[PDB]
Amino acid sequence: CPLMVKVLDAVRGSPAINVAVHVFRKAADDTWEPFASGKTSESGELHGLTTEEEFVEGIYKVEIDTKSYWKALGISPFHEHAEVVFTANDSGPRRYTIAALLSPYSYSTTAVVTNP
Amino acid sequence: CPLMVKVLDAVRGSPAINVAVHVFRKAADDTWEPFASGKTSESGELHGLTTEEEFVEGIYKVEIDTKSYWKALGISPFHEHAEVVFTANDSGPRRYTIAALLSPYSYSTTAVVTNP
Amino acid sequence: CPLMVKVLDAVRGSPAINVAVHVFRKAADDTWEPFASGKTSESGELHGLTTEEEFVEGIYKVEIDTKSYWKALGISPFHEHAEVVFTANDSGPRRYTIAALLSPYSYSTTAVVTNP
Amino acid sequence: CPLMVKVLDAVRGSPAINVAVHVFRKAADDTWEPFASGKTSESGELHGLTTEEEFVEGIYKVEIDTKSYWKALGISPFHEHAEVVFTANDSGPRRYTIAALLSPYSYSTTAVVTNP
Ligand SMILES: O=C(O)C(F)(F)C(F)(F)C(F)(F)C(F)(F)C(F)(F)C(F)(F)C(F)(F)F
Ligand SMILES: O=C(O)C(F)(F)C(F)(F)C(F)(F)C(F)(F)C(F)(F)C(F)(F)C(F)(F)F
Ligand code: NA
Ligand code: NA
Repeated sequence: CPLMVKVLDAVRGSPAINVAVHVFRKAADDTWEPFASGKTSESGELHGLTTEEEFVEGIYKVEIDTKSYWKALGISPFHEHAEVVFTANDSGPRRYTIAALLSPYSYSTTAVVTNP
Repeated sequence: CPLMVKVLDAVRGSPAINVAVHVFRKAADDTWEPFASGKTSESGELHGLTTEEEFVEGIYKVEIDTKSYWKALGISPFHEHAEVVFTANDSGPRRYTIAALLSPYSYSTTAVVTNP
Repeated sequence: CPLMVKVLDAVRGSPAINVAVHVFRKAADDTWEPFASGKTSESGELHGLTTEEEFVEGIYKVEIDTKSYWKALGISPFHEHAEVVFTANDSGPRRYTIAALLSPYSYSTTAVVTNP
Repeated sequence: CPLMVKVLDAVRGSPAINVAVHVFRKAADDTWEPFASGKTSESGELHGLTTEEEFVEGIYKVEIDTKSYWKALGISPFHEHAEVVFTANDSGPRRYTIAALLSPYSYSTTAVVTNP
C-alpha cells in the first residue's frame, strides 16, 4: 500500500476505531487540494487511500480527526486534529505508514518509509 | 503569559534552539490569519507571544518549522513542519504551554493547561 | 500471539531491526525470573516469545535493549534500555502488543491489549 | 541541581502532582541501591534529589510510581511503574532533566542534558 494510516488510543490500550482521516496535497497555487479520505477500521488501520499512479510527488497533509474521535466517546479533548505534513516520493515511489497515538491532551506521530 | 511554546530535541537530548514558530488564529472565512511568531531561545522556549487581552477564545494553529531546524544541524527530516491546532476555551485553566519533542521521523506534542 | 513486541526507529523512519528483547516475570520471592527472550525481525517485530499455557498471570518486565541497538549503529545513546512493567492476564488471558519508538535521547511505549 | 525529574499527565493536560519517584544507583554486585526519592510538586517537578558531590558517574534508575498516580485519580492503568535507566557520564553536559509524559496505556520519556 503506498499510504497507510494507523491510529492507537493511549487511554484504552486499543486501536482507535472509526477515526476520520483526510489527506490533502499542495497544489501549484499553494492551496491544499483534497486528495483522499477514509475511516480507520476495527484494527485502527486505514488502507486504500490511494494508488501508486495517483500518489505522485508532492507535499501532503494527513489530517487525523482526533477531536471528532474523542467527542464520539464522550470526551472533550484539547486538539482539533493531528496533522502530519511531509514531502512524498521526491526520490521515486516509497511506501508510507503514518502512525499516531492519541491521548486527550497529547499525540505522538511517526512515519515508516520503505522502498519497494 | 497565556501562551508558551517549548521545543526539545530527542536526537541531541537538548532544547531545540532557534526554531521558528508561527501562531495563527482561524478567521471567520476559515482562513488562517497570522497572530504571533518568534524563535525559541537557548532553553527551547518561546515566551511573549501574546497577552491576555489579545488571546481570546477561538481556534489557533501553532506551526513549528522543524524542517529548517533539522537542516541547520545537517540532519535529513521527514516533516515539513509540526502543527498543533487547538481551541482556546475560557472555561479551562488560563495558561497554555504547548510542548513538542522532535525526532527526524517523529514528533510528540502535549498541552499543559494550568491556573496561577 | 499472546505477547508481541514491535520496535520502530524515529531517526531512520524504519523498523528497528535486530533489537534484543528480554522478558522477566516476578517470582514469589520478588526477584525477576528470566521468562523469554528474542530479537526483532526485519519488520521490527518479535513473535513467538511465549505460549498461552506458559503466559500465566503475573507481573512481567519487557526489557528492550536500546543501548545495544544504537551502539551497533555507531551511536552513543542516553538510556541503557527501555522497560515496560505490567501485570498480565489478571482477568484471564489477553493478547498484548508492546510497541516502542526509539530516539537516541528518548523513547515512547504503548500497549495494545485485546481479548481473544 | 544535577538531576531533576518532571512528570506530565496527557489525560488531564496538567502536571502530574504528588507522584512518587525513586532513584537507584547500580551497585558493584549489579543490585539497585536506593539513592534518592521524593514526590513531584504542584508543577510536576522534583528538585533537590542529589548534589554534584553525590551524583558520580554510574548507572541510575528512576522509577516513577504511575500506577498509584492513576489509581488516586480513579483511572485504570496498564503499567506498574515507569522506569528510566541511564548512565551518568562526566563528559556530557552537567545537568540532567528526566521528563515523562503519562497516559494510562502509554508513556514517553526524554532526557535534556545541558550545561550552565
Ligand atoms: O521540559 C518541560 O517543561 C516539558 F514541557 F515538560 C517537556 F519536558 F518538554 C515535556 F513536555 F515533558 C516533553 F518532554 F516535551 C514531553 F515529555 F511531554 C514530550 F516529549 F512527551 C512531549 F513531546 F509530549 F512534549
Ligand atoms: O502497531 C503498530 O504497528 C503501530 F501502531 F504502528 C505502532 F508501531 F505501534 C506505532 F503506532 F507506531 C507505535 F509505535 F505504537 C506508536 F505510534 F505508538 C509509537 F511508536 F509512537 C510508540 F512509541 F508509542 F510506540
Ligand atoms: Na526528485
Ligand atoms: Na484475577
